[PDB]
Amino acid sequence: VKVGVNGFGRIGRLVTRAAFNSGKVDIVAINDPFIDLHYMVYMFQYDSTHGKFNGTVKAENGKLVINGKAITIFQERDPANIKWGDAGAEYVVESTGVFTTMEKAGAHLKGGAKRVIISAPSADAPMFVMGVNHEKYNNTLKIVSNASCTTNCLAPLAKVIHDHFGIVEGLMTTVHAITATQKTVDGPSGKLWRDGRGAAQNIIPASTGAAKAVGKVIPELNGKLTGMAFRVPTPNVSVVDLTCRLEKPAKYDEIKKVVKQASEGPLKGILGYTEDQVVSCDFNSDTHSSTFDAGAGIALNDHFVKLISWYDNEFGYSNRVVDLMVHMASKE
Amino acid sequence: VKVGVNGFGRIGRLVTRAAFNSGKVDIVAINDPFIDLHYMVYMFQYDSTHGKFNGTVKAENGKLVINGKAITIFQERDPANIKWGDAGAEYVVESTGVFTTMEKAGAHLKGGAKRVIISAPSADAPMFVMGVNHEKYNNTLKIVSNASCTTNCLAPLAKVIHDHFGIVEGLMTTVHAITATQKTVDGPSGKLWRDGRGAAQNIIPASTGAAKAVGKVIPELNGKLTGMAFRVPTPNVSVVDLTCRLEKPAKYDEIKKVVKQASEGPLKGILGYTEDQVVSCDFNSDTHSSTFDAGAGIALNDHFVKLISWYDNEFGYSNRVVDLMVHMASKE
Amino acid sequence: VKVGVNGFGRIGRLVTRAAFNSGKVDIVAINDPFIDLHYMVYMFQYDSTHGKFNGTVKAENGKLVINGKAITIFQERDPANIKWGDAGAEYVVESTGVFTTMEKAGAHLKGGAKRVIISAPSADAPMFVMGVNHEKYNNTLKIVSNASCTTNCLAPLAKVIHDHFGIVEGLMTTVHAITATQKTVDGPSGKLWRDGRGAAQNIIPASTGAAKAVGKVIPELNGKLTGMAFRVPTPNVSVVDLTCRLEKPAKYDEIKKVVKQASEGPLKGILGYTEDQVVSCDFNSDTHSSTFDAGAGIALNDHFVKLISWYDNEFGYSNRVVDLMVHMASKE
Amino acid sequence: VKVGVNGFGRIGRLVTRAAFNSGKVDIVAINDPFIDLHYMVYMFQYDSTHGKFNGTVKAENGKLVINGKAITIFQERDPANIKWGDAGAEYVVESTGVFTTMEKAGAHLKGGAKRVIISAPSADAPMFVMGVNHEKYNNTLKIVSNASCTTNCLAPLAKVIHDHFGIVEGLMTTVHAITATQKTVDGPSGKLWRDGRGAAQNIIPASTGAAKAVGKVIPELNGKLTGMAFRVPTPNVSVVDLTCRLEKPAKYDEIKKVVKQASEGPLKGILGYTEDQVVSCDFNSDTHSSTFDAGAGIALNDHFVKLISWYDNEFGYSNRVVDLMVHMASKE
Ligand SMILES: NC(=O)c1ccc[n+]([C@@H]2O[C@H](COP(=O)([O-])OP(=O)(O)OC[C@H]3O[C@@H](n4cnc5c(N)ncnc54)[C@H](O)[C@@H]3O)[C@@H](O)[C@H]2O)c1
Ligand SMILES: NC(=O)c1ccc[n+]([C@@H]2O[C@H](COP(=O)([O-])OP(=O)(O)OC[C@H]3O[C@@H](n4cnc5c(N)ncnc54)[C@H](O)[C@@H]3O)[C@@H](O)[C@H]2O)c1
Ligand SMILES: NC(=O)c1ccc[n+]([C@@H]2O[C@H](COP(=O)([O-])OP(=O)(O)OC[C@H]3O[C@@H](n4cnc5c(N)ncnc54)[C@H](O)[C@@H]3O)[C@@H](O)[C@H]2O)c1
Ligand SMILES: NC(=O)c1ccc[n+]([C@@H]2O[C@H](COP(=O)([O-])OP(=O)(O)OC[C@H]3O[C@@H](n4cnc5c(N)ncnc54)[C@H](O)[C@@H]3O)[C@@H](O)[C@H]2O)c1
Repeated sequence: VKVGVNGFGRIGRLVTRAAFNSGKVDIVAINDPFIDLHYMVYMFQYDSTHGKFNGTVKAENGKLVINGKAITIFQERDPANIKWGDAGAEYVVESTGVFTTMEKAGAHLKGGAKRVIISAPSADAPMFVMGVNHEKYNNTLKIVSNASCTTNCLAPLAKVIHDHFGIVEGLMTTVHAITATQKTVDGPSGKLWRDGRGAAQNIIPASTGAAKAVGKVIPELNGKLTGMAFRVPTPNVSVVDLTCRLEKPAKYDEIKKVVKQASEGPLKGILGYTEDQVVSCDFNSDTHSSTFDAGAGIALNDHFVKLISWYDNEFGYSNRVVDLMVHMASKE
Repeated sequence: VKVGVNGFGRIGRLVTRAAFNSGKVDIVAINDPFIDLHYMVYMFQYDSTHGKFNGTVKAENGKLVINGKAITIFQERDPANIKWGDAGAEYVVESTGVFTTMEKAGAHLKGGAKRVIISAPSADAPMFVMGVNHEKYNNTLKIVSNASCTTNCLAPLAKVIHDHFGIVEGLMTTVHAITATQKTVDGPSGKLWRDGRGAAQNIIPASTGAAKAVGKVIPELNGKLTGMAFRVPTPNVSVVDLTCRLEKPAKYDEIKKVVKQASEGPLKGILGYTEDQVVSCDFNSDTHSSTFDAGAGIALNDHFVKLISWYDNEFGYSNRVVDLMVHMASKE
Repeated sequence: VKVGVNGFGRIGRLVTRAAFNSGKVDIVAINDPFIDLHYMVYMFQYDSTHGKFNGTVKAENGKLVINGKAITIFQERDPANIKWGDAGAEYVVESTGVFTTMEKAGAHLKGGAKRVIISAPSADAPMFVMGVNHEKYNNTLKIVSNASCTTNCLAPLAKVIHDHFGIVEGLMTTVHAITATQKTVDGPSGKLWRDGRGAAQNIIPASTGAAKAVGKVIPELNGKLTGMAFRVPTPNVSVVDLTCRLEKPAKYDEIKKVVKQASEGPLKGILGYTEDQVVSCDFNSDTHSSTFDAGAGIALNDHFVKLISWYDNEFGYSNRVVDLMVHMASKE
Repeated sequence: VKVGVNGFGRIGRLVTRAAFNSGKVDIVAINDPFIDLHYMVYMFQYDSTHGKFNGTVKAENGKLVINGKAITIFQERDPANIKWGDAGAEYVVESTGVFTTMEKAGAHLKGGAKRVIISAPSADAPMFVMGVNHEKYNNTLKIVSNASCTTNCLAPLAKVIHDHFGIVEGLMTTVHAITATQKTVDGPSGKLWRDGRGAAQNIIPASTGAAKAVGKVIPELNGKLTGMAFRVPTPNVSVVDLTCRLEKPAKYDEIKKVVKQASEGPLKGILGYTEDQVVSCDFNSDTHSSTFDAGAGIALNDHFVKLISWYDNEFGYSNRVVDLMVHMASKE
C-alpha cells in the first residue's frame, strides 16, 4: 500500500524509516510546511538517538529520494490542501499531533486519501493496538488511531495478564524518556507547568491517559486501569510499571511463564520477554511494543503484583503504525 | 552532644554540613583513611549538588576547621583503632556503608564511642525513622540505624495513611537519582550487573529493601509492603511512588487533607506537603524526609490509590541522622 | 532607579532576581504576553538551576508582589503599547531577544521609558561591558546593549591580558551550557540545523560573535579576536577558552599574578580568580562575569598561551545588567 | 594473526568487537580477573553506547564463544602467569591501563606472547598512530603503543596541516565525553580532584598529554603542540579543537581542500571529512580516528586557524588497535 505522511517529526520520520527498513509499506508523499526538502534530507539522514540512516537519502528534482524511491514533498499547513491523490498515497499517517480527531483527520480524506491513520491517541477515532484488538478493524473504518507508545506497551501485557489471571484493578506508572514537548531549560508551557521545567535537570511528573486508553482496546478492563508518568532525563527508552490486583492467584513464576508463552506465540514481535539484567539502552531501536522484564518486577503476594515492561517509545510505536497499515491493507 | 563521623562520603560530608548548618550537634572527629585533610577541605567546601559551603573551611595544625571549630582527623581502616574517646566524640555516625551490623559498629564503641548511629539500613541494629518510631528508642540501645533515605521517605507517609485509612497492601516504586555506587560508563559490578551500566545513559532497575524495611518501623505494616527502584540520570532528588489498597474508603481529597494536617502537625519538618507543580529540582537541598505531591498522585477508586512523595535522598536523610542524634542525646 | 522588564524568560526573571537580591534597582513593571500573572509567580518562585527564590512571591490585585513590592504586569506583544511611564519605569530591560536594534528598542521609549538596556548583543546599539568600557557611557545614550554572557566573560580577561602583554591575535572556544534555544530531541530549527539536535545527547558546535564583539568594547582588539562555541549537556555554567599570541613575553606565573591583581582591584566582583580544582558546578549562581581558572590553562611558550575562564552565563550576565543600570543611573 | 586481550573493559571489549566486526584479526584468549565468563558474556552482549552485539555470544565449556569462535578465558592478576602461548595468542592487547611500560608489558612476553600492543599512551614503548608513523614500525619491536584516542584524532590532521602549511605552534582543547575513570557523584580521586566531581553534572577540566604525544609520532612537531581537555556529560563522542599558527598562508578553503584530499587518499578510513551540520551523536560507532568538521572551524587570518575534528574515542581507537595489529602481522 502507498502511504502519505503528514508531519516530519520524530513520529513521522521514524515511521518513514520503519517503512523503508522493513519494506512493508511504500512511502510516496510527505507533508511538512516547516521543514524544506534539504532540511528533510538532513533530519532523515542524521539521528542522534537511532544513528545514521542505513541506505541513501538525497534531494532530486524537488523530491526526497530514500533508497532510490522518489517521495513527493508537500508544504501545506492545511491538510485539505494536500494532494494525496495525485501522489497516489492511499493511506496517510497523521503524525503532526494537532489533527487527532475524526473531523480534522478527514481533511486528508478530502485531499484524495482513502484512509487516515492517526499516530496519536484520538478523542473519537477508533483506536487499535497491534496484537490486542486490531482484528476488530474493518474496511469500513476510514479513520483510525494507533493509540500512544505507552498504550501500545501496556495493552499487550495487560491483555495477557487479564486473560490468564484477571485484572481486578491496576495502577500504572511509566518512567518516560524526554520527548519533543519538553524544554531544555525552565520555560513557558501553556497549562502543563511541570513540562516547562528543564528536561535534562528533572524528574518530571505528568498526567497520561494511556492506562485508561487501555480500557478502550480491552473493554473488560474499562475503568479498572489508570496511572501517571514521570518524565526523566533520558533520550529514548521508556518503561511501564503496572501494579495490579489479580483476580486469580498467580505466583510470579506463573506470570513469567504465561508472558513468555505469549511472547513466543500470537504476540511475537509485539510483546517481548527477557530475563536478562537489562537497562534502558538495551532496548534502543528495539521494535517491540513491550518487552516484559521478568527480573525487574516483584510480587507482594499471589494477588498483588508489580509488572515491568520496557518499550522504545519511538521505534516500537512507528513499527506498530506500519504494522497497522499493513493489516488494514490486508483487510481491503 | 559531640559527634564523630566515620567516612567522609556523601552521607558523612552532608551529615557534617547539616550539623554545622543547624548547629544541633557538634562534630569533633572525622575518620576517613582515603581522604587526606586538604582533600577533605576541598571535598567539604565544593559540592556540585548542594553548592559551595556557606561558612569557612580550612586545614590548621592537622585539623579540619569548619566555622572556627577544629575537628580531629583520623586515617584508620579499622574502626576499633579510632580514638573517638580522646577526641571526645560521644556519638559516631557510621557512614562508610561497610560496617552496618551491630558487631561491626561496636568497633567504634571499643574506640571510646558511647553510642553508634548507622546511617545505612542494618541487618540487626534497631532501626528508627524520625516521626515514625523514634520514640521507641531508649538509652539502653548503644547501636541504632537511621534506615535509608527511601525508608525515611516512605515510612512517614505510610504511617499517616495506615493510621487514618489502613494499608491492606502496598507496592512501591522509587524513581531514584544517581548515587556513588553506579558507573559513568558500562563497567564491572560484583553481582548487581544493572548497576554497572552507565548511570547517565540509563533508566536502571534496582532491588531495594526500603519498603519492606518500613515494616520494621511500622510493625502493623510488616509483610504488607515491598517494592523496587529505577535509577535514573539525575544527580540528587528522588521520588517515592506508593500504590496501596486502603482498608477504609478514601477520596483523594480526604487523603490530601489528612496528609496536609500531618505535615502541619506532629510530622512538621519531616513530612512535607505541597500542591504546586513541583519537579525534582524544587526539592534540592530540601530537608524534609518526604514531601507529599498532591497533584502528581492519582486514585483509581476509593480503595486503590497511587501516592507520590519527593525526597532529597542526600540532604533530608542527613538532617534526619542529625535529628536522631539530637533525640538520643535528649533521652540520655 | 525604577526598572521595567520586557520579557520574563531566563534573562528577564534572573535580572529581576538580581535586582531583588542585591537591592540595587527597583523593578516596577514586567511585560510578557505569553506568561500570565500566576504563571509568573510560579516561574519566578521555582528555578531548577538556581533553586527556590529566597523571599516571597505572590499575586495580588493583578500585580506580582516580590518581597512586598508590587510590580505592574503588562501583556503586550508590541513594545510601543506598553505603559512604562504610567508604572514609573525609567529604565527598561529588553530581554525578549527579538528587539535587539535601536529602532525596535525605541518602541519602549515611545511607551514612556527614559532609557532602554538591551540584554542581548545589538547590531547598532552602543555596547558596554562592566569593567571594560562602561565608563564610555554618557547620559545622551538612550539605548544601550550589555553584550552577551560570553562577551562579558571574555572582555575583562582580554582587557587585562592586552593591557599587560598585548594580544597580537586570539582564538576563542566557549564550552557553553544548554540554553532555551535548543531542543530536547532532534527537531526543526530555522537555519541553524545543529541547534535542532537534542541538547542532552550532544556536543553541539555553534557560531558566536562574542569574541568579535570584544573588539567593539576594546577597540584595539578589533579584528584580532574571533571564535566558536560547542554547546554541551549541562544546565547552567559555561567556560571560555582563549588561545592567544602575546605581544610581550609572559610566563604563566606572570599572567596569573597580573590577573589576580586585576581581580582584587578595579575588576573586583567582575573578574574572578581562583587556583582551586574547580569544576562547572562550582560557579553555579556565581555573580562574576569571568573567573580566571589558573590551573586549567596551559602555555606552550612565552608568547602563545591558552587561558580558561568560567562564567555563570545566567547569573553573572543578569548581575552585570543590573550593574550597568546602576552606573547609568549614577551618570544621570 | 591470533590475538590475546588483557583486560575486558571499554577498550578490551570494543577491541574484541572490532576484531569480530571486521574479521581482520582472530581473538583467541581474554584475561580479566574481575569479570567471570558469564559476566563477560553479559558485558560483551549488551552495550549502552554502541548497542547490542550483532552476532551471538554465550558461555560454553569454560569458554567465551563469539560467532562460534571459542575464546580461552583467563583470570589472572599478574600478566606473567597468563598462558598466552597455550591458547596460541601471538599478539596481546594490553588494555587494562596499568601495564603501560615496556617492562610491565613484557610480562605478557613471558607468558608466551610474541608481541604486545599497549592500548594506552606509554612512557617508554614506541608509539604508533595509523596513517601517521605506523610505517616506522619494524618486526624487531616486541612492545608497541597505539597512543591515545585523542592522539589518534589529532596526529593525522596535524600531519596533513604540517605537511601542507607547516605548524609553527598549536594549542589543543578536546571536549571529551565521560569515561570510566570519572565519578557519578562527587567522590574521592587520588590526585586529580576535578575528576572526582560528578561527571553528569559538570564541565570538568583535565590535563592530557595527547597533543605533546603528537610530537612523538610527528618529530618535526615536537615541542610545538600542547593542550588540555574539558570532560563533559556525554557518553561517547569527543571532539578535538586545534588552534595553530600556520607557517605558510592558508585560506580556510585551501585547508578544507587539502584535508578532503587527504581523507580521500592515503588517510582514507583514518581521517574523515564532512561539511554537514554534524553533532556528536553523528559519529557514535564511527570507526575514523578523526573526522574533519569543515563548517565548525573558523579562521582569524591566513596564518591563525582553529580546526575541529570529531572522534569516537571508543570505536575509532579500537579499530586503530586492530589495524595496527594487522600491519604488524603484515610486517612479520
Ligand atoms: N516520540 C514518542 O515517544 C511518541 C510516541 C508515540 C506517539 N507520539 C505523539 O505523536 C505526536 C508527534 O510527535 P513526534 O514524537 O513526532 O515529535 P515532533 O514534535 O518532532 O513532530 C512534530 C512535527 O510536525 C510538523 N508539523 C507541525 N505542525 C504541522 C502541520 N500543521 N501540518 C504538517 N506538519 C506539521 C513539525 O515540522 C514537526 O517537525 C505527538 O503528539 C506525540 O505525543 C510520540
Ligand atoms: N547518598 C544517598 O542518597 C544515601 C542516602 C541514605 C543512605 N545512603 C547509604 O549510605 C552509605 C554511604 O554512602 P554516600 O552516599 O556517603 O557515598 P560515598 O560512597 O561517597 O561515601 C563513602 C566514603 O567512605 C569512605 N570510606 C570507605 N571505606 C572506609 C573505611 N573502611 N573506614 C572509613 N571510611 C571509609 C570513602 O572515603 C568514601 O569517600 C551507602 O551505603 C549508601 O547506600 C546513601
Ligand atoms: N541564558 C543565557 O545564558 C543568556 C545570557 C545572556 C544573554 N542571553 C540572550 O538573551 C535573550 C533572552 O533569553 P533567556 O535566556 O531569557 O531565555 P528565554 O527564551 O526563557 O526568554 C524568552 C521570554 O521572552 C518572552 N517573550 C517572547 N516574545 C516576547 C515579546 N514579543 N514581547 C515580550 N515578551 C516576549 C517569552 O515569554 C519567554 O519566556 C536571548 O536572545 C539569549 O540569547 C542569554
Ligand atoms: N574509552 C576511551 O575513550 C579510551 C580510548 C583510548 C584509550 N583509553 C585508555 O585505555 C585504558 C582502558 O580503559 P577502558 O576505556 O577500557 O575502560 P575500563 O576501566 O572499563 O577497563 C578496565 C578493565 O580492566 C580490567 N582489569 C583491571 N585490572 C586488571 C589487571 N591487573 N589484569 C587484567 N585485567 C584488569 C577490569 O576488569 C576493567 O573492566 C585506560 O587507561 C584509558 O585511559 C580509553
